Amino acid sequence: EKWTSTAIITQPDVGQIAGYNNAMNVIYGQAAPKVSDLQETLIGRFSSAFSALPKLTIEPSVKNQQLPLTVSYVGQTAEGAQMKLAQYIQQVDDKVNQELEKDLKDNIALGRKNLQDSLRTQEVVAQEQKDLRIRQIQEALQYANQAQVTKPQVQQTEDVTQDTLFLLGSEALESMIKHEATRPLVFSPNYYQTRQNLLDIEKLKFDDLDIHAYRYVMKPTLPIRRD
Amino acid sequence: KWTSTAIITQPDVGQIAGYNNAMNVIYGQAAPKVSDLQETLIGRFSSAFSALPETLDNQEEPEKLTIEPSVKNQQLPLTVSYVGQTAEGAQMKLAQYIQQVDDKVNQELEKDLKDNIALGRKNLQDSLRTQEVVAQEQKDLRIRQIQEALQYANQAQVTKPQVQQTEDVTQDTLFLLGSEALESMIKHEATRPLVFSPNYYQTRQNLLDIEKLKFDDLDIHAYRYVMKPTLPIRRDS
Amino acid sequence: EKWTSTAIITQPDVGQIAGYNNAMNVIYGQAAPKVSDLQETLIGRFSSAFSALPETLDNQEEPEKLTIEPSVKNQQLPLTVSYVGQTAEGAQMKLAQYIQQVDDKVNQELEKDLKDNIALGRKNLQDSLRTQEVVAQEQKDLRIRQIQEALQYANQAQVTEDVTQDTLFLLGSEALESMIKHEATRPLVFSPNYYQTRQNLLDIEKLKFDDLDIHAYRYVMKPTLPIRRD
Ligand SMILES: [Cl-]
Ligand SMILES: [Mg+2]
Repeated sequence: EKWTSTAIITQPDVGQIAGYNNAMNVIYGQAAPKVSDLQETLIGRFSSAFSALPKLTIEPSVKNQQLPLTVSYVGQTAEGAQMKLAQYIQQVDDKVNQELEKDLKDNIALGRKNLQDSLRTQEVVAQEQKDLRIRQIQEALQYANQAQVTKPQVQQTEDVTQDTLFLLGSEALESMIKHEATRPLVFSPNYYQTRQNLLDIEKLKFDDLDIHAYRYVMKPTLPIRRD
Repeated sequence: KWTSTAIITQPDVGQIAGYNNAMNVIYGQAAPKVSDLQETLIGRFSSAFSALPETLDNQEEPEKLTIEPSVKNQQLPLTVSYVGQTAEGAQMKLAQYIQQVDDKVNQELEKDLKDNIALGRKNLQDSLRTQEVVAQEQKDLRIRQIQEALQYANQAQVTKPQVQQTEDVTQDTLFLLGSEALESMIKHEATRPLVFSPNYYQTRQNLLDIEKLKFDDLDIHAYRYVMKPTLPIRRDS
Repeated sequence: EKWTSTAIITQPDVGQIAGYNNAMNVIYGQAAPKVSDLQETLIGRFSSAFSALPETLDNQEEPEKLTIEPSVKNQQLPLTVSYVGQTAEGAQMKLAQYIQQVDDKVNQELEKDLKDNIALGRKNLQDSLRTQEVVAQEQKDLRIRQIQEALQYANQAQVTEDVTQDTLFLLGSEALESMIKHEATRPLVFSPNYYQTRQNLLDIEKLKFDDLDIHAYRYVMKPTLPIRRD
């Protein structure tokens, strides 16, 4: 005795995908895939996983149309065939959800690393620049004292450079040395952006986003008669 | 006995203009091309329709309803067919099943639009927030630099500006503005405007425009008739 | 009795399409569809219209047999159209007439499509001008606030080309007060892109359907004259 249960599935909705898509935009920004590309990626991952299970069937519902897909199972009873089809759909859904959990955490790790490497480099540079400028201020103070330049001798600010700092006068130069510790670090234009981007990536968690690789057009049927 | 046929294809750019405008407003450059939306909409209609051939067959008295491409190896247009008992009945039931699907798809589209609006808003609010944090951190750095320069201006005992010509001031040349102007910059720290990229203003306005979107305003069509359900002049075979 | 006339049609060639592709590039710029995508769009619209005729010609008092099929086993294009006539001259004549009839309906559909695309391209360029206008206003609004802040610093000492938020006060309170009157009446400053968008909108207004010689198909094989009846 043979009973066939049928279901029609298609790509998941933007609502079902919103969390993964948001996570992808937080990690990749403009380089993140379009919502429609993610939908196609997921139903493809689901279809390929179903096809490699390896009696069930997976075929396009309309000839020459990629979507939707008709899934079928031949059981011993109408209730069993329906049950087993829904179970196999859930089983595939979970395998795809697991391979999505891995890929996202790998992308988060790649994201975190590149951003921490970028911040570290910019921090080292900003400190080395502060350190050099301090040595330059220390050197300029010796020149200002020799030359008896106590008050600033600046007419145009452009005149003041890393090599003409003594023009600021020994009084202000001493103050700059005395107050070195509280002199702020100056970072490359994107530092703060990079640091905020990293904070937002750390806020991501797969458990928050309940992602689905498919959507039901028609749930598994209860066959009225046998084949 | 009697077959009623209809031919349906993707909606026209005119029929889709509203949904495409809503999509453009939500995603900007990331929005799908007009031709991709047309395929998505006929895709959503045909997918919903494909449940009916299966459901109508799994009845006590099975009904025959078909959805196939009109020309072999061509995705569009699609031929929808219904086998009825009478000519008037076959036509009536085909049009009813097309209307039934049309209603379900309109509801799916209403939910889709609000889901996309929610996603678009999240992305734009995340963008504005980030940009605001950056602009504040940049302002905060400048105030710290002014605070440091005020200590130098006081030690050098320079109260009035010391400079005639000045393009820009640096950490080392700020004290030349004098302790009087530097104190004023600190006392008014709060009212110093934040400086944002031109993208910021685009993003903020784009968020305002998303809030203006309403489903009832957009007359959306998921298909276009090539041929409405026929009235068969004679029975089959 | 029965005579079969056959024709093979396919997508329009790159020369037949040059004008429609030139109009689409005026409307969408770089966002305009690839020439091969336009070809498929035009043949798609022709074959869709044609696909009604087999059904409608059969559902007549006196049924007529017209068929559309792909000419090549696993190819979308070209398409083979067949008509069964009563006479040899008639089958061929009626096939060519039905191809012309579809060609006329599709030309009307294309005229409506061009105006729908012109409306969409208009909307996108007018939306672009409006955001550039919002940005230019927000920039003007920020500049007035920066000068207002600098005026507070100037009032704490000063009275009398490239300036910053920190060096504006050096222009003196007198000059700064004047700017709050001047810059507030000073017209908006837009990117050269703004005037270019206005130019692209002017070029869309110059588009006319009668100017572009539009073809939705191309003959591979014109309707045949059958040698002997069915
Ligand atoms: Cl002084
Ligand atoms: Mg910013």
